[PDB]
Amino acid sequence: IGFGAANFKEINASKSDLPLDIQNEICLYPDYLKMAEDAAGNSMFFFARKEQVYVRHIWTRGGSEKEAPTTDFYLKNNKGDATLKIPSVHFGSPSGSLVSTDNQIFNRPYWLFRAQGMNNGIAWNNLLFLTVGDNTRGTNLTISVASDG
Amino acid sequence: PTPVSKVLCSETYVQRKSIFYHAETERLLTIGHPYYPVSIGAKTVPKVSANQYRVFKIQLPDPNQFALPDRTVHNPSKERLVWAVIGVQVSRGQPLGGTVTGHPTFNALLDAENVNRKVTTQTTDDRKQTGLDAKQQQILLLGCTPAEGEYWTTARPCVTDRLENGACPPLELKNKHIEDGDMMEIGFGAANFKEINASKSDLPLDIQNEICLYPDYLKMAEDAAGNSMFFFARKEQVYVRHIWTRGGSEKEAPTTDFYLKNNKGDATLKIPSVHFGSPSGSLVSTDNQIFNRPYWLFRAQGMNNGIAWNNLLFLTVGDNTRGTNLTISVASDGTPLTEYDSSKFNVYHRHMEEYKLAFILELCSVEITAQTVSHLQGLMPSVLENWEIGVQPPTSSILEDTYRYIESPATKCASNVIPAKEDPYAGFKFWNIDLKEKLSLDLDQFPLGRRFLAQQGAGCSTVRKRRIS
Amino acid sequence: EQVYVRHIWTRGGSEKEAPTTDFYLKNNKGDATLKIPSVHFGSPSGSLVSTDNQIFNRPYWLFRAQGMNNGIAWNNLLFLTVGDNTRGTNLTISVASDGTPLTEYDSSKFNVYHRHMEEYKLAFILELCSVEITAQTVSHLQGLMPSV
Amino acid sequence: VSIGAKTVPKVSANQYRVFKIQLPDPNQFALPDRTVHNPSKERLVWAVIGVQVSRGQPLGGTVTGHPTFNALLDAENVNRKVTTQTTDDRKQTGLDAKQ
Amino acid sequence: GVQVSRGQPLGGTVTGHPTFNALLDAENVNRKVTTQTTDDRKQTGLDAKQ
Amino acid sequence: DLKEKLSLDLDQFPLGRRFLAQQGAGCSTVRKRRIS
Amino acid sequence: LENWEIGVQPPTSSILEDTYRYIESPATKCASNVIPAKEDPYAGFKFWNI
Repeated sequence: IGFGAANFKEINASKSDLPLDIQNEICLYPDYLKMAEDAAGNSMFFFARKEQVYVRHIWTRGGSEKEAPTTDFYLKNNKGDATLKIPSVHFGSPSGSLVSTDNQIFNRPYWLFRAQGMNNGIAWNNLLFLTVGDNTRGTNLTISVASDG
Repeated sequence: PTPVSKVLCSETYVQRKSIFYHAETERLLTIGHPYYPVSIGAKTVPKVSANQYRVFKIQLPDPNQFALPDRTVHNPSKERLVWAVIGVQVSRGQPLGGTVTGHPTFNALLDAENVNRKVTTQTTDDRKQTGLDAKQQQILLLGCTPAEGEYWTTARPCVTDRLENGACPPLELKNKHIEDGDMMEIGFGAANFKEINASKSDLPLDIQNEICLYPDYLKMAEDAAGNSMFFFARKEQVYVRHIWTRGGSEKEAPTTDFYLKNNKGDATLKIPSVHFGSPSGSLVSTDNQIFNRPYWLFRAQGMNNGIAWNNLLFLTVGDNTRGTNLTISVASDGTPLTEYDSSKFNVYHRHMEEYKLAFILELCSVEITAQTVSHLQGLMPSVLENWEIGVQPPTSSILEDTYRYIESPATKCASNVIPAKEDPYAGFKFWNIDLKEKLSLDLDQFPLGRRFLAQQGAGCSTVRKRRIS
Repeated sequence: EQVYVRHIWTRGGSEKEAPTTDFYLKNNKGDATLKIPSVHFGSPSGSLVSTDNQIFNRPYWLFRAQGMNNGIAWNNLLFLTVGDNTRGTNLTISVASDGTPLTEYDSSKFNVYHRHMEEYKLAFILELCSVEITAQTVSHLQGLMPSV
Repeated sequence: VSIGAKTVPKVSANQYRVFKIQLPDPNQFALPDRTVHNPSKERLVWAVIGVQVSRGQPLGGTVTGHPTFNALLDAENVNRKVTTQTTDDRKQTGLDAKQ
Repeated sequence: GVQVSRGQPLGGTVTGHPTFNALLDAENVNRKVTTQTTDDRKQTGLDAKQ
Repeated sequence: DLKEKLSLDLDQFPLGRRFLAQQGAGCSTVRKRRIS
Repeated sequence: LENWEIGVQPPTSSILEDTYRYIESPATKCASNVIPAKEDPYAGFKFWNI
């Protein structure tokens, strides 16, 4: 979701840098490069991906700075301060594109005719791995119970 | 015999053997501050941005110095072997997202708003913290010689003197090649801003003080060789997102024939009237990005259909699509903060880009007939040297004088120092990717091989996962 | 060409013609006739431009014109009318009002300049073509054109 | 614009560049043969087959504005009530081109 | 065959009204709804439905 | 003015190859097919 | 042997060079740079030009 992938646990010591759901948890990503290299190809028979995003707002962190832009970039002003103090990190908020009835990749039978590896779909070890993720379908559900019954 | 005066398309004197190779580079990573080089202690931190043309020099293994198990391989003096690219597949490994850039104190007085209060005379400062989304684009181009870019600079003014101190500089176009750490075009005209922004408030902090290049497609399409680019692709969308106004004093306002004065108003207009927009990239997709898509080159756009002259390749690949910055927050004491302070957490800023390169080169023997040999003189001075066809006079037939213990004082001083010879592209610098060993002959083995044979018809793996819906 | 409204504004001129009482219903303590002008013009909006939408650098092979003249350079002359606001973006500049880099940041020291620059190229694939000069055809041109 | 006694052409992004491509007369040229059209039978001309206008510059959007535009109010529902027009109501206005 | 030709510069159509009837909108940080005054009309812009 | 910057060798220029390409008389066919 | 195009590194036409309009404008660079284009040899001396 919008930010680089990392076990944020060691990157956010502030607790204010992530959306509460994602925080303290590890953000993975598909290392397509690795998958395309394995001789076996066991990693993936085939695969599909559709993802759109774009900036929607632009914000600024609020941490003290250990490295400001040198005087060769920042020109001081009257009654101003020698060095810049307010942090200059500009991360944008990730935006999800409008979703359609046609864009979602599902309910669509995938006929596998030739895999991308030397393994055209052989269930070695009588086992299969299905990695399916999409934030398209999901919408949260609210509720409201009386505090007395 | 030296008759020819016009160029001949490279296919005519180039024989194509039917051999193929697969050159796969191991994944490349680089990380660092998005904006400007940082300096902690006595070491540095390369300013690695998402808006810089990564320019690879893929240096090849000289073909003409290989192994020939047979007599069929070209005769030692009739012909020479080289490389010819057929396929290229630049792979970009990172999570998709949009690129943002800003600046601590930008120069924007006011915007396109109708209910905003009236413009206060400019105060000593009007700068503010500014967000500014990148103007999304993607550029890929393969060739023999480095790609050329264009930009605007200030041309020396004439002796004629009607000059003043604030007088505007004359402008002029200039060419240059594209190196490894150059700037992508983000919304503003291309120029070594260094002489255009004397205010330091006119650019996004990352781009400032650096030169913005651009692809001079016009120039590339004119070179006879075509060495400039074998092929190339570009996709870029942008549009205005806000409209702002500079904050500088004006040396030229609209004459009274345009501006109608008002009661108690002022004779001449004083607040500057420059309206530059801020460009925001269109939403990026999983289909728009031009990568991981093997490019089969069947005919180049020049007389050179992919001949690695000088056993060298130039890959100029730039896109701000993949890039997204990475924030961090370390406690200023080393111990998790018990309470929330504005001083305790130090915000760090690291961003990271990753590539991969894959080529399907083929072997190709150029004949060496008096005529064709000659011909290359005008096509290129340098590749002849690799051939070794040119003569070097037998002057080792001059007896120079060696000495023993050239150190002894009575003996000659031997003060003079030999100077090492320069390389063709040593003044300029760029990422250097060596492929001399990471090259092979088994197409089936690699990713881009099957991808190749598949299209060929000789496939153990055909690229089809037909989906009906 | 694409466009669409992006804001909606109102002129500020006195009105010589307001909507009659059959359209405007008066209110308490209000005024008999409407005085504030009611002109609503929208601001033109240019939508996002692409690498594919722009019509250029794309050789146009002319195979049949739309007139009785399939590309004959009568009078050995051609007219190329080409206009597009797609490429263009303005260029700002800032020179110190004294010639020396500013040590402090003033609103008066840097003079904002304006420079914008446009570049073209033209390429044609003309072919040779001989018109016969028979009494009949010769004549014919009298009414087609006086000058050629 | 006008600095000193010289000018500066107002070069905008919204002006029809109209080229007059003047050609080399095809009728007065060197005929090294006889099959070349007879001197009084016919005349040669030019015929365009291909045209390729190349535009070299970085892509982007065009903006234009004005120091004091005439706009009293807009299509907003929570904006305060319209004050009688003052002596002036003009403001600095941004206005993106209609591509 | 029929070919209706429209000769004019392209653009969007706008329409408004001196005093429209709109009390409030879909905004979350807007102050609380004041009881309707004698009048709540305002000058209204309204782009055509192309 | 184009009175002198006019030639007869189609192969030489950018728009020439671009032309011959379509024609079938090609030293450079306009194809850089991309599959994805 | 030169103009004739018999022996040369590149076609004169193939090379792309700048050219401005209104080169007298102070926005633009001065006319002296005009000398870069190949220069007539007898330019030092002068005579009636027909």
